[PDB]
Amino acid sequence: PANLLTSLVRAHLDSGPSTAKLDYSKFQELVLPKEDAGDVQQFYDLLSGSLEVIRKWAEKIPGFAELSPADQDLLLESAFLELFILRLAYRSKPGEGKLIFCSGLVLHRLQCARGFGDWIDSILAFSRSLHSLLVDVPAFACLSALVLITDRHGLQEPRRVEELQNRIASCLKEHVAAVASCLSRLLGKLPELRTLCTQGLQRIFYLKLEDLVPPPPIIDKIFMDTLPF
Repeated sequence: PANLLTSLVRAHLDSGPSTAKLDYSKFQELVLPKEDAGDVQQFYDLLSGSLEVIRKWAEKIPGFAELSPADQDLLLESAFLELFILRLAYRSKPGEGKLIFCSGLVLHRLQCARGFGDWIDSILAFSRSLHSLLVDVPAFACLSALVLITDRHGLQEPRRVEELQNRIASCLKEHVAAVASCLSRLLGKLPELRTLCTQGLQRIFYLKLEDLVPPPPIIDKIFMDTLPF
């Protein structure tokens, strides 16, 4: 409620690194000298490292594991990119151009530019926007989940998904009160995140075109399954 809020916060905090487990051993703000294979492999590796994490996170959202297994998979697949972006934007420090990934790895914007292309700048723009509204951890823990638990084409039980969504929206609304002016400002971030998911699909397309390094099968599936055509 309640305990829902608590369960949500706990799932969120368990899915990321501790401030103590941040890894700076590879961080370099200075880069010497377009995409090569090393950049493309790291792009896919960073994407890949979120998917087991985001899957273990979702399993801990109360109600999620009692959606049908096919609806679990569809929701995870459809939201992966958005969740990767949102959690990265929240985690990172755009004032310093610092990306912090869910493994604890810290990289500088220009260590990532080659692999990600312009998308990483747009992610950084979203991150500074997200930071300006100072979303506290409980609110974020709800928002995150609402990105996952939302209508998608092909759901077997769209109403049960809608029920769990309303439960989470309800939980969020209250928390914001306990602390929809600044709520609808919050929810205003979700459409922008969609637009960022698109830029991500555009980047994967370009790299599949380029074909230096192939995408790993499960990223490829997400790409193929999320093309609505």
